Amino acid sequence: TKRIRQPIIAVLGHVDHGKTTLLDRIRKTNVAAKEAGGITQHIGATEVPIEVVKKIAGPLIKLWKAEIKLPGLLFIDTPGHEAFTSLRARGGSLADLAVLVVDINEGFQPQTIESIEILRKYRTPFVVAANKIDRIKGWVIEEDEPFLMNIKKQDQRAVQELETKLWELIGKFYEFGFQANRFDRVQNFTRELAIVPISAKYGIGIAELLVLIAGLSQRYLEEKLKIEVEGPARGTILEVREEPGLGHTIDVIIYDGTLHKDDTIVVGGKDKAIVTKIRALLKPKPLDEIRDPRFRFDYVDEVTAAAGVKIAAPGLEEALAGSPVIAAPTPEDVEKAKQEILEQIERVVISTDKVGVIVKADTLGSLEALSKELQEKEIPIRKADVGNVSKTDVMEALSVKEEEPKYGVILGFNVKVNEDAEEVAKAKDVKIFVGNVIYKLIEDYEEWVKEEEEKKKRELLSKVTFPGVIRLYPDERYVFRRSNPAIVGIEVIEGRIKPGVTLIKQNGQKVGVIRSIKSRDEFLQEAKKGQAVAIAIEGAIVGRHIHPGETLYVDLSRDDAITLLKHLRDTLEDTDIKALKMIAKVKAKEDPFWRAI
Ligand SMILES: Nc1nc2c(ncn2[C@@H]2O[C@H](COP(=O)(O)OP(=O)(O)O)[C@@H](O)[C@H]2O)c(=O)[nH]1
Repeated sequence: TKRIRQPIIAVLGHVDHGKTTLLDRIRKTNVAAKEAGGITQHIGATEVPIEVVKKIAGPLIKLWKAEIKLPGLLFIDTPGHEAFTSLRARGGSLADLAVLVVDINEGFQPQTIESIEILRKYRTPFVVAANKIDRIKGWVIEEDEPFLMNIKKQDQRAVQELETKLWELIGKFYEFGFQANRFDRVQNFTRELAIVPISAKYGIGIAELLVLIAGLSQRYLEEKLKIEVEGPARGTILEVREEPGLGHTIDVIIYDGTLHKDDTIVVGGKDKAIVTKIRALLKPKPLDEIRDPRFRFDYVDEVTAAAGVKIAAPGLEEALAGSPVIAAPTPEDVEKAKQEILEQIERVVISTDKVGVIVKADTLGSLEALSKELQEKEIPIRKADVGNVSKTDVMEALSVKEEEPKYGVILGFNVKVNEDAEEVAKAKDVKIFVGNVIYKLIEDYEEWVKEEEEKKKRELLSKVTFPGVIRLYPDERYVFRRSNPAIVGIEVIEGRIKPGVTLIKQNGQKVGVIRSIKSRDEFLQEAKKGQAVAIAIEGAIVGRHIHPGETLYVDLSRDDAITLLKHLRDTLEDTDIKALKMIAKVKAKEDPFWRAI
């Protein structure tokens, strides 16, 4: 029986930096060194036996200075952050070690920042791959050549560009508490971060990267890769499938023990534990035995150690991806597994009344990630729950909108908004944010905050009345209409004038409301000091209460005066104050508030 399993390796990195390309290159190095053998096929993963790793490296195996008793490496077929947030029954990432892929030319990017913080919160050891070193200007490319061999073909101009870009890499890594270095320059691999310049498109430096993966995983996970084949199986759901012929099945990576087609398992949902019995296990047939792409699967009796397997069983409809699968041989084992899963749900999901946002995600691991990314930026949270954005979320964000409009929003990560909820989100003006990555969904929300705050200022200026003094012309020649409405040529003495504003005399009597401001054939929305324009005044009649030559003042309220002097002070020019003080001397004869100008 087996002594030690293989480590489960995941691949992280920013989009287009070369995650899937590197995974593709490692499957290619499998066939070139396959050497007359069927390699254990997995559902959702690809195994690389150490016989391939050793012969691919050749004499470079000696760079690790320690024999590798591992049987192989199990690489996850789906890369990225979202795959990494799949967490075990013990809160840890199912990846035993990660590979951070960073484009050497593009450098550090948001998802690089995103993954590094996760790699530290999960305490996961990892290697950094400086990818795309072929786009270095003037680079000598040789297919499937180890990096230490390939660098000897380079000129000083190219090596300089590599050493310079590594320098910026290590600086960013040190800016996150990681001592980074080129791999052949690292002395202590447990106190330092190793960087392997690779070319995932041409296979340059893949030999050195696999040697570091195999070596590090052994010296970091010697003890817990030594699983007993015999123990019950513990796994993590990678995907939930409503298969056409197989019904509801879950794609799972088993990270501990042996799973049997007879086993009773406890499956993690979004709000409950699923106790069911396995009906059938399925794995891919040996690679040569495939003749129809529609029939690639065998019925298996047992899978053990690290294995990707498809589990067909009843009740898996409510199973949640990223949640654990726990085999339970006894009712006590069933009862304990139900506790660990619900304790995991109670620790992530939050339901409160505090004035905050509402967070919805696809899996538990990503829900905890975004909910704490918001806690980094000190954004309160009213609820975080796994599921699609329902109607009753919009109603809860509606109550938050009525309290603080800044937090009456919804943040959904990799989640589709319900049909019955999208109309409610527009009928109540509840902002919904849909995204696939965490950093952008926070930025889009924060960009919305800047928009809304600056709209709040715009609406305030539009609602306040500004001060202004005008004077009617004395000639009967500037009287264009004597009633309904009175249209008279004026000059604005001080401040500014605007339509909808009411006017008063020197004795503080309302004469009418300004219908429109007109200069030449044009219509204006305001007129500032020094402009001679014609204004229409509703309710006023020339000669009745207003007279040519008379000085008129914009009628202001105590609210308008307080707002300008204490909140909009930076918008008042010298003419605006003089207008305001001139109005206050008129309004002081009746209201002694204006004695404070
Ligand atoms: N020149 C060069 N291009 C690369 C390399 N690795 C990946 N690419 C290119 O990068 C593009 C997207 O990379 P991809 O692997 O899909 O990024 P991912 O989303 O992180 O998996 C592809 O068109 C590749 O051709 C490399 O080592 N050199």
